[PDB]
Amino acid sequence: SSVDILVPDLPESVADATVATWHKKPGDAVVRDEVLVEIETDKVVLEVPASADGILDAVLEDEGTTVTSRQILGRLREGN
Repeated sequence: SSVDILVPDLPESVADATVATWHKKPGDAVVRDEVLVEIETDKVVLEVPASADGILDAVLEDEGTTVTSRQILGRLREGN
């Protein structure tokens, strides 16, 4: 159980992108509103709002990693 967050904000272009910068500390713990990282889809930076936990445990896209509209920023923590 982790923040399985990706970039499903595919608007109208798939020229790759970049995780400008997350907003979750190492193993944080949000509640009803987690981090909202900021990627780069060519002028359109989407976000990544989890919904709880957010404990940064596995960020496979640590700010800068290359990603697009469908890849995965990484997984953190979760429950349920």
